[PDB]
Amino acid sequence: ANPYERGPDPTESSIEAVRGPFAVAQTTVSRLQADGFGGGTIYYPTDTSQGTFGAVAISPGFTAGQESIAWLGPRIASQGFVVITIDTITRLDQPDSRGRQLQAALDHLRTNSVVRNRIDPNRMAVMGHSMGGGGALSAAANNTSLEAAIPLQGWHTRKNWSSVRTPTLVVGAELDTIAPVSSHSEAFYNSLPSDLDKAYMELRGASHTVSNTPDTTTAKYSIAWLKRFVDKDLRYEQFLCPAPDDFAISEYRSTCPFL
Repeated sequence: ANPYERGPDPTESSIEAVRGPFAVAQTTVSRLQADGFGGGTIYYPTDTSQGTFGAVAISPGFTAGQESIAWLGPRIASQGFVVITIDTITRLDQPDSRGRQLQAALDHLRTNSVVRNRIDPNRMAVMGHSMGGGGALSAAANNTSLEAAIPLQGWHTRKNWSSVRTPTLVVGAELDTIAPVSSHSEAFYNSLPSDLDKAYMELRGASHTVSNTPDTTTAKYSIAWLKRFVDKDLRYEQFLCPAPDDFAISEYRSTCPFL
């Protein structure tokens, strides 16, 4: 058996859920307490009876606060993850700095008494929007032990990601004019190793700012990806392979099967 499985057997509806199977609580990390990032909020399951959980750090993009990604916090954590949504040190931080801050936010979780006994420190992931998604890729390139990476409309000047060894779901917005998929998202996907477990999911009609308010497609497939790779949870392969059928996805590419 897989000792990392948490929660009831899934369905498409369970991964679409705004509130997942786990009740969640939250704790604030002040800027002063946050070594190497701008503070944040940690969302976590309060039920400890199924074991420890993997951890996820999420960064906003250029000019943006934690509030632009906050909705992902409880929506993902309630599926069985400890999730920290960060503020960056400054609103103008670039992608590589954001990648350092994502790693610093994960590292913080190991030290914070409210959650350190709730995490499996070996099973961690990074996500982010815009330059924060560039940051997620940078963090993965710097730490091949990360179990998943999910850039959402990622922006980066670095286009070649051949050194990444972390399963990566690249979420593009079809009509993105800030981080256009042809030169950002889908170029990143194409330069990830061909033998990596990876997928490219393009959101039909979406603008760059799609991740700044709730988007069910983004949440459901982020949850499925995190389950499949952070928890090695084979119950979630069904949602990723073969390609998802949602209208909201204009294009899907992957290295399925991952099994």
